[PDB]
Amino acid sequence: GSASNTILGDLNDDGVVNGRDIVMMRQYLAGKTVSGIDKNALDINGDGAVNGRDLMELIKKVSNNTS
Ligand SMILES: [Ca+2]
Ligand SMILES: [Ca+2]
Repeated sequence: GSASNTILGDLNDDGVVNGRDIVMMRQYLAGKTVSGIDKNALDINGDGAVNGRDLMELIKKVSNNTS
């Protein structure tokens, strides 16, 4: 996580909402154990669960800023 604790939208913890986060999203969503993920950063919509809603939020972030 960056300067907050966790950075929602930045799953690979690089400080930016990018297409690499999509990868990490999809890993955990598929049920993979993602080494080097910020597992808390996946809950982008802030519901407490890592779901496709967050994926859609991620797509929102990444489409806007950097893919
Ligand atoms: Ca990122
Ligand atoms: Ca969520």
